[PDB]
Amino acid sequence: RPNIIYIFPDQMRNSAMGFWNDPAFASHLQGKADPVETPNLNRFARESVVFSSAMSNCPLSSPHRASLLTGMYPHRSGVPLNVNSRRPFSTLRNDATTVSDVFSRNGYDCAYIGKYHLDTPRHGFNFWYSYPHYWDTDGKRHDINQWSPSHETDMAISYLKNEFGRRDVSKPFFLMISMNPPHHPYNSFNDCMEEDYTHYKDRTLSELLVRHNADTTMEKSSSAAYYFAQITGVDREFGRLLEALDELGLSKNTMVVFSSDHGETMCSHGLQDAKNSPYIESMNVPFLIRYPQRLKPKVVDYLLSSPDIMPTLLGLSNLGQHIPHEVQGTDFSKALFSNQPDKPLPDAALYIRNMDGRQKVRTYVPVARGIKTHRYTLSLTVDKENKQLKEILLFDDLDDPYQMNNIDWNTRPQLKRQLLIQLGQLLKKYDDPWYKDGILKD
Repeated sequence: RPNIIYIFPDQMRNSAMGFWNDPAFASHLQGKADPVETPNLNRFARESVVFSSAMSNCPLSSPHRASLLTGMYPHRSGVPLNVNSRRPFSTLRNDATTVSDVFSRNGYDCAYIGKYHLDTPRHGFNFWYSYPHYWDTDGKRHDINQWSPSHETDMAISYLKNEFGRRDVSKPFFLMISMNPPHHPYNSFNDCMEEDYTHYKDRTLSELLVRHNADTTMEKSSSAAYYFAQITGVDREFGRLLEALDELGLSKNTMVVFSSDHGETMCSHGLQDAKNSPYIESMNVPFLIRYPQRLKPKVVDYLLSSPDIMPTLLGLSNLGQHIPHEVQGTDFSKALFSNQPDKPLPDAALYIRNMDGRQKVRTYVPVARGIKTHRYTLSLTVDKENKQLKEILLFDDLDDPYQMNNIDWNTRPQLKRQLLIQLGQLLKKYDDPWYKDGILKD
């Protein structure tokens, strides 16, 4: 029955949403909220289920998208590394059953808009508009200089109104929108609309970077206003979509999910090249579900993972009996619908980091694995050539939200037992390469 709109911008961390500053929400976000302007997401959060601890296990664009569409982790999804010609083996498995595959096979219209690029140089999607370079359902190339989130919202809205007859309105739809603001140039503020930047000019770095781990002396620190301004612009475009949903008869019977592929530390821990790291600024992503008829507005601390989105989506659409059987994710629909009447709710989520070994790269090395629980963060890194322990990251995220006190785990052996058992259980339950190769049998 229900329509589904899944909107996810790039590089938006969970802390960068204004309503995390309010008393009814702040106690659930790890650390201080970002001083960002997101009025539409603010109103949206009060009518939706807000996930405080949704995680991107592999905090990279391509691995998350593969895990989002397949409900499986980067070793089973086929994308453990960022999709690139120089890693031909990293690609969405053609013989995989995606979330759109199930929906389209169950009488849905399926539309994808934005950055895809999960194939090295469709899956039931009737409507295709990939991302200065866009491609139609026909293969038509469209070069438009309009700010990319604006153009993708326009195409999303026209699809919703059926302005051009690209969908059968007598069917439900599953519309995926990946909003792609342009950080590829960074430096110059050109890729920003005045309407959104105007909130962050005349703001000091101390006013912009409010998280205690933020290095306010970097060259990247001048980009903070740029980063927040595009988030504001994406929220503004998200509000346009919500108003469009209201002007049609769609708001009451549409499940609207807002998320992101990964976060952005943004000078947290003084991090240049701020991507693919176990820090909460890089792993915690937004996750909000507005299901007006079937979901009551609340805040949940579920450890949601990328492979968990597809089964949960299918479950929330009364399609829980059609989830493919090698889908490793967890269906949170029964927990979201009812009043906590289930036991096997995940206690921790995986963190995955891999890299290449060249000569043109055909294999990847599982150099880092870890778990994020309700209270703790653990991440273990090993040598590339000899899988021996190289680094240990342990943070008490309740007392150290900004992850500034790397606890030595030998000082707390009781916690070391708990977390190492949990990491092993997670690594085997999903059959991680750290299990195939038995990495760190220690």
